[PDB]
Amino acid sequence: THWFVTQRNFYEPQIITTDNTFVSGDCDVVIGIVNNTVYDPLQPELDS
Amino acid sequence: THWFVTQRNFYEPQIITTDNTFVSGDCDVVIGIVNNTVYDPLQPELDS
Ligand SMILES: *[C@@H]1O[C@H](CO)[C@@H](O[C@@H]2O[C@H](CO)[C@@H](O)[C@H](O)[C@H]2NC(C)=O)[C@H](O)[C@H]1NC(C)=O
Ligand SMILES: *[C@@H]1O[C@H](CO)[C@@H](O[C@@H]2O[C@H](CO)[C@@H](O)[C@H](O)[C@H]2NC(C)=O)[C@H](O)[C@H]1NC(C)=O
Ligand SMILES: *[C@@H]1O[C@H](CO)[C@@H](O)[C@H](O)[C@H]1NC(C)=O
Repeated sequence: THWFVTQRNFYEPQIITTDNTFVSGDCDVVIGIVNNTVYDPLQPELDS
Repeated sequence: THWFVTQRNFYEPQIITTDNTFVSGDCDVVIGIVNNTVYDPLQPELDS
């Protein structure tokens, strides 16, 4: 149901965050791309 | 005109940002240092 990022030698899922991913390009030129949400922890801090 | 940071084996320029850099010392003990401006995306996030 959810998506996580983990290492390739031990199972240790983490929730997707901007600190864990690297952004580049557009959503057209990648085969097999899947859609989900990339979170941002700074928004609650800014709103508070 | 502009200064970028890129990898060594494939030309892919990224905009100079405080996330890509690392701070140490002052501007007197490095030969060939160059004046420029290091941007910061935190200010628009915390202001706008
Ligand atoms: C993104 O998720 C959606 C929903 O599953 C997929 O469907 C398309 O999404 C884009 C933008 O998210 C829309 O512009 C299209 O109209 C959607 N097509 C539909 C609903 O048939 C999409 O495949 C996912 N991936 C991308 C890259 O959009
Ligand atoms: C470019 O960098 C040099 C050295 O970092 C600057 O030279 C110094 O500038 C300060 C004030 O900006 C002065 O107080 C010093 O006397 C200057 N020293 C020398 C040896 O010139 C220079 O001003 C910088 N230029 C710009 C446009 O920022
Ligand atoms: C390269 O050599 C020139 C000599 O004309 C000098 O002015 C310049 O500072 C040198 N650049 C570096 C990075 O040392």
